[PDB]
Amino acid sequence: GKKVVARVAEARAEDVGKRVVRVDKAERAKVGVKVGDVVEVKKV
Amino acid sequence: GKKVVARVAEARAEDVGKRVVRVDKAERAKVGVKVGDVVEVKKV
Repeated sequence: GKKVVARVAEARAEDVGKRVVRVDKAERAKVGVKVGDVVEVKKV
Repeated sequence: GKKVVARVAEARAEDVGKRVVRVDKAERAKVGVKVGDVVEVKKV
């Protein structure tokens, strides 16, 4: 299966309407990431 | 390693300033996802 290498970012005003995966504070604590960290996005 | 189960969403105006992973059209084609699809986010 293919996957996307990406970085946690702070959504910008120009990002409205664009496709994103939201990662809230609790989810970030679980994964152990802060803004700027590299993550992998995989299709389920 | 822990991972987050999430869904591709359309960023809202209230999402500005919040942490997201941006997935553009090309990236979505690679992963094979559309808005509404379940994905897994893993820390690298």
